[PDB]
Amino acid sequence: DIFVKRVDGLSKEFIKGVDVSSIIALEDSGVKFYNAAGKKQDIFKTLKEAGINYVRVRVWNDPYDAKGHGYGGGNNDLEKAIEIGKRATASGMKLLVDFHYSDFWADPAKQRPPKAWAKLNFEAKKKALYRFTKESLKAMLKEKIQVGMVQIGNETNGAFVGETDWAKICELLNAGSRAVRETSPNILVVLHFTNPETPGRYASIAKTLAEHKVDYDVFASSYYPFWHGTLANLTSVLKYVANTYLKKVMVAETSYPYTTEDGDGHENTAPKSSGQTLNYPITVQGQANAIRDVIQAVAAVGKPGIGVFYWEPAWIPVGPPEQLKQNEKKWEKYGSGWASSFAAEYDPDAAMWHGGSAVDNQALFDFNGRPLPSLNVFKYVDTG
Amino acid sequence: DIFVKRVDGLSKEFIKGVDVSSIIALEDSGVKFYNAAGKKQDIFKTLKEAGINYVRVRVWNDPYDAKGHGYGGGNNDLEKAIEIGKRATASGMKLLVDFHYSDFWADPAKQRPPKAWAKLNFEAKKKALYRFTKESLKAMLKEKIQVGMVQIGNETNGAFVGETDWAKICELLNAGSRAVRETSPNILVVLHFTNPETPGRYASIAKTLAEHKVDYDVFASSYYPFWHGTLANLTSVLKYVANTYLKKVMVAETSYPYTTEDGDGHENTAPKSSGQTLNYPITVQGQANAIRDVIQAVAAVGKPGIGVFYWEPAWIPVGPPEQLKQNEKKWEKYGSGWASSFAAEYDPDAAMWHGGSAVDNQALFDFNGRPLPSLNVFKYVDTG
Amino acid sequence: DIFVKRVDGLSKEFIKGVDVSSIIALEDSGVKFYNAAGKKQDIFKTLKEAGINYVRVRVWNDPYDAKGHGYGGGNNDLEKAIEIGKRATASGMKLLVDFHYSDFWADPAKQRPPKAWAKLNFEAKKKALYRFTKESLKAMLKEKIQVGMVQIGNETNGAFVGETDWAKICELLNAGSRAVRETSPNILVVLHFTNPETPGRYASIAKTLAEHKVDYDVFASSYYPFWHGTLANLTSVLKYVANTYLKKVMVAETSYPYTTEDGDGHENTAPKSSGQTLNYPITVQGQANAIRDVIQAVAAVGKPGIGVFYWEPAWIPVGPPEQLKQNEKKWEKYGSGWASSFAAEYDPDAAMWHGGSAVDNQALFDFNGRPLPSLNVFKYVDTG
Ligand SMILES: [Ca+2]
Ligand SMILES: [Ca+2]
Ligand SMILES: [Ca+2]
Repeated sequence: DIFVKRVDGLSKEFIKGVDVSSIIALEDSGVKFYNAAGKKQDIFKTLKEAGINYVRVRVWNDPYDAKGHGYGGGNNDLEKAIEIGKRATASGMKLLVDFHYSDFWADPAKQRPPKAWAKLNFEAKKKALYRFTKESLKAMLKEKIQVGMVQIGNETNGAFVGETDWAKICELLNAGSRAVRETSPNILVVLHFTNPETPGRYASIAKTLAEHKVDYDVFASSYYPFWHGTLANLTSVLKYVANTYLKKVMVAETSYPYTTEDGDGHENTAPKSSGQTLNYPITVQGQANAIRDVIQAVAAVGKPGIGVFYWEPAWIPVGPPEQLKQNEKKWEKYGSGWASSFAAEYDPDAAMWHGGSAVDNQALFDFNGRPLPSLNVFKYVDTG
Repeated sequence: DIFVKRVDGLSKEFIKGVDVSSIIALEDSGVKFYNAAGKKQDIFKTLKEAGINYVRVRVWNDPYDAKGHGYGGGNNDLEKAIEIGKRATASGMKLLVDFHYSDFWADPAKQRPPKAWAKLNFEAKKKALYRFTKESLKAMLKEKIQVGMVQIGNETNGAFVGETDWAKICELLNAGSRAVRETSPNILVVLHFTNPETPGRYASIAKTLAEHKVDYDVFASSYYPFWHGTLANLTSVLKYVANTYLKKVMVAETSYPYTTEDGDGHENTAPKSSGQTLNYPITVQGQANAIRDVIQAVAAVGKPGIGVFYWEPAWIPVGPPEQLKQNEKKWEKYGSGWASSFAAEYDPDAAMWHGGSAVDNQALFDFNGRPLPSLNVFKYVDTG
Repeated sequence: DIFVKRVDGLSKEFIKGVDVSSIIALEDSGVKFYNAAGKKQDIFKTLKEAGINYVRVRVWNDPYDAKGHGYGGGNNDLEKAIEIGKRATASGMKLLVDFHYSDFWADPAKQRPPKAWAKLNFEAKKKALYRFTKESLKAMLKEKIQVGMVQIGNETNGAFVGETDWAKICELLNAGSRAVRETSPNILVVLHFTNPETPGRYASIAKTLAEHKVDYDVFASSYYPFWHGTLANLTSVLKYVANTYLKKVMVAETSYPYTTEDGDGHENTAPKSSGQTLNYPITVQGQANAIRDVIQAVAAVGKPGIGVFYWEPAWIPVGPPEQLKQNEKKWEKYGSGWASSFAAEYDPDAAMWHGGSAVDNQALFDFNGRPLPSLNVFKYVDTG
């Protein structure tokens, strides 16, 4: 059904990853994932057979409310990251721990401190970050999970644990790096930023990190093709950082839609008519070719370009769109949606738009759990 | 009811035109047009009387799905254009053939190649574009349609038939230009770009067209007053091109609302609270002054500024807003909407928002076919 | 409940003001205001006790339609301002008269001339602005009202009473200033602009005002923190104007939401996920810390910073949100909301969105009329 062009220069070690952080709560809500034949098959088995060497997991320090009701988004905590890393190691895939350093979503607008860290001074907030990182990674490695990468923040574009000063922000990053660097010399320290379209942003960030002597190994970028610029920019800006500051580069989040349809009753973020550059048809091929070309752009940077991660490759519907009341009840109980009512105290946007998945049409599996043909793009970049 | 300030510098042959491409789908759906007295009258009779010398038609190569179902938007093909061009030529009106070179709406965001050309290579695309242009213009000429202009694309702001490369785009542009130039030395070659407000865009576009040696006679702009900036800009950016690159200039699309109301039950594009600069009142007089002032801005270029086309002056409601279900039938069955469901395969936006006209409140005819007093702006710009 | 950080630089006569222009229509809709103990108490008493020293009122020349149906927004006229100002002076508060010189909302996009002045020529409009200012302030001053401040226009960013030409704008500004100057030497002539984030804007405006010899005393800015940029911009740009042209600076409108929730059934204007910079929590404390921070940004200007006015601190709901049909009647028949259907003739945005309050979550009073802790920010800015 799907054919994609061969990407030139892919290493054998090129990181073909997926962030499946929603898996547990989907599974806690009775989602079932099959294979191409229609037989039940663990998503991580299917993922292996498709060529994926890596899994990315988000960790929130307390993604739950006062009475324990979960904020949503898969209620991603250490326990779920430990399960996912266990499941990922069994299937022969290395892990990336995306520490939000927040009790819920961290983006460029929302980089809130955890509730526990809210009342602390900059000095004490610095040591909790260090301890949280250290202790969390330590329990992970006790459960023999292969971590090749740890991320100090998610889209820390000018904010990080409540701080807007780059000087305070850099000091916080080095605390995470120190924990990582003490846990193992061979866990790469990843830094995550988005909006690569904005002119000069990635050059200025990289300077500011160098001027404030942050120890990082990978400068990572979100490149969602509908919001984050031309493919050429990605390669060029990523090249600058790697070539000028002798760092590695990779893409931490990409995704493209395969259907205009919604599978759960909660509006999905793309396609949309006004705010998004849609250069690839909204079909399963167009999806696959965007994943291909993002892999090419990272590759075209050079030996610096080391990988691409897809983001939520299976936030599939917990139920058909008609069964919304039933779906809502699942979303609230197990946080199988993007957010739940219980996040309204912590994330303003959740109060208004609590619900299900906004990415069920940008997943690489179909609404009923069987894999789409676009999931085979991670093999096809080496072949064609 | 309405008066307007005279425009100085209007040539006897100044192009006072309207793009009435919805007429056939509206007529097939039961919409009927009248005169000011109130008796039934063909829109081209009324239009001729109002002083219009030109009609503009859009041509999509196959504006239909596989089973023959129209994409909507008037289901505009060669056949509907030939009808319109004959009807126009009967009423003393020259025709402008706007080739989208797509199977649906072509805009800066969407320049999807025709389904047949989608699987072609660059060299074949270039050959088909020539042939389609030559054959299509030939059929019209055989029917003795008087064609004065042909557009090679619609708002080709850095896209054209699936191409984002200005070298490749100009090559494709020249293909059409050749067919026009072979058919007659007396059919002007219009090139259509939009967003005049953006600083430097029309100057850089014109430069690329000279560097890559494109043959065009007219540099056309879209100027909807709510989206595209000052009247002074339009005149200056169109003048620069005219005197620097020795080309003529015109406005190919302009519209303004006369009511805030919706007449068909599909949300209208303007007026809007957030995104639009509405400097004229949303009244029939406000409409008329907007048009007059866009006619003056073009005439303020001088002898290069050759005309103003109003876009969809008569996309009037196929049924009252309370007859929506009956309207949905006509919208789908006859293409009397902006897009039907059958475009969801080609246009992502159609699946989300299929339905009727969003420019019914910007028409120079009222909801029930009777010409508005603003239709005489084309008359009054000379008398005063 | 709430604490705030003290502000250094704070005169004894620093202006701690509120725009309570919605009060009569809300009171005319049975909205009732209480104290902190649940005991009915005039809003102006509670306002006085909270540290507030100033009230701002908005004057529309005819906030009503043809048949006397009020446009909305508090149906604010000279009579309502004389009531509000009277009640202001009784509770020890000086007044600011914001003249929109429009029959409804005056903003950067909408600066419509009053209906009576709409058919007038430029010169007649200058006398009419002058008489209106003179006679309106004369009636006020005959009722004991202490006017310390008169504002000529509301956010006159390139448009004022119908004119988009800075030359004609300035002449009109000098018309009102004269009548204030002719009313009393001590009343302060305020000029009001918004979007300070845009680079160059306030410095540009300030030259034009000086180059065209406008008599003003205060350069006033709108600073809503979710749309208008950094606090350092506010201080910088206000500093520059005040130090470069020897004027005074102040913030005339600022506000921040205390709840995600709506109280009256009409969508509120912030918080919003899609397009705003919310850097304070959507809680009463975050509200309080925002107001403090805009006081410190004005304070940081120097002695030029003369105060900050909170906007509509009490546009609380007429009735709980489920009571929508019953609410509409009050909004429509008392102008208890931002606009009513009768305004659709004058302001297009009213046709689409006529209704109730979009600031009810940004009020310093709760949904049931009791003060919120943040209303005491004006006390705590000197204490801590
Ligand atoms: Ca969904
Ligand atoms: Ca409509
Ligand atoms: Ca409301």
